[PDB]
Amino acid sequence: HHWGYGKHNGPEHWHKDFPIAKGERQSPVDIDTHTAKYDPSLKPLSVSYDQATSLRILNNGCAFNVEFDDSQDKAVLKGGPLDGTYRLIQFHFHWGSLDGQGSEHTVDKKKYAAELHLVHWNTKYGDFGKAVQQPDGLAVLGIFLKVGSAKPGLQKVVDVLDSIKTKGKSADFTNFDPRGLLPESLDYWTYPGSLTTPPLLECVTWIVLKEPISVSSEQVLKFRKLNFNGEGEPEELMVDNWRPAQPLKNRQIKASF
Ligand SMILES: C#Cc1cccc(S(N)(=O)=O)c1
Ligand SMILES: [N-]=[N+]=NCC(=O)NCCS
Ligand SMILES: [N-]=[N+]=NCC(=O)NCCS
Ligand SMILES: [Zn+2]
Repeated sequence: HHWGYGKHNGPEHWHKDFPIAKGERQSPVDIDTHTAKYDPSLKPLSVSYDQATSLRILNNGCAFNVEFDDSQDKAVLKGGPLDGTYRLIQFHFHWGSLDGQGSEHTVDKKKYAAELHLVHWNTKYGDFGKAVQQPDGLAVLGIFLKVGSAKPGLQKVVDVLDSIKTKGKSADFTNFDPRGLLPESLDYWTYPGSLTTPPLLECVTWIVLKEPISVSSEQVLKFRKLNFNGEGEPEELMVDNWRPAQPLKNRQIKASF
C-alpha cells in the first residue's frame, strides 16, 4: 500500500486517498480525564480469553499482528458499552522511537511509550469484512504501555520478533495466552471511533483501559529492531507507527469508574 508513517505518506497525507480521515468519528483522540464523565449505564466489562487460540504472528510492514482463530466464540469481549458478542481476531501494537511517544490515544495530552490494540468483531455480522462496514462492527480494547518492570506475558512475543524482522515474514505463534497482557484493573474510557490506519473506517467502539501495563526497556527496544521494509531492501526501522490524536468533534468520552 501507498500510505505509511513517513513525511511523504504519513497521517497528514492519508486524507487524499481516504477522505474519511477528516470525518466525524476518527481515532485516536486525546482523553481529557476532567471532562470524561462517569456513566452508570455501562454494564460490567467481560474479557473472556480462557479459550483463546493464537495461530501466527505477521510483520505486515507497519506493525506486527498476532492472529487468532475466530471461527468460533473462543476469545470474546462483551459487556461494558457493548451489546452482543465480539470475537478476538488479532492484536498489535503502536510504538515510538523514544519512550516519550508511541501511543495513539493520549491521556490529558500524555503520550505513552506504546499502545496495545486487541481487535474484536461483532458476531452479528458474520465475518470481519462485513463487520467493518457497520458503525458497531468492531470493539478495540486499547492498553497503554509504560517503561518500567518487564511484563512476563509479553516475553514470548518479544522473543519471536527475531524471526519476523521484515515485511511479509510470519511465524507460528500457537498457544499464546493474551490474558498475560492485561493490567489488574478493567477501569476504562469508551467512545465511538475508527480504525487508526487506512481505510480509517468509522466502525469501532473504543474501550481504553486506564491502567497501563509496564514493560521493560529491553522489551520495547526489541520492538524497535523490527523493519518496515522487506528483506533485501534498505533498512527502515519500524518505529513511530502511530497516528496522532484527531478532533473529538461531537463525541463524549464516558468513564466506567
Ligand atoms: C484488523 C484490524 C485493524 C486494522 C486497522 C487498524 C486497526 S486499529 N489500529 O486497532 O484501529 C485494526
Ligand atoms: N503481508 N505483508 N504486507 C502486505 C501488505 O501490503 N498488505 C496490504 C493489504 S493489501
Ligand atoms: N520499506 N517500507 N517502508 C515504506 C512504508 O512507508 N511502509 C508502510 C509502513 S505502514
Ligand atoms: Zn492499532
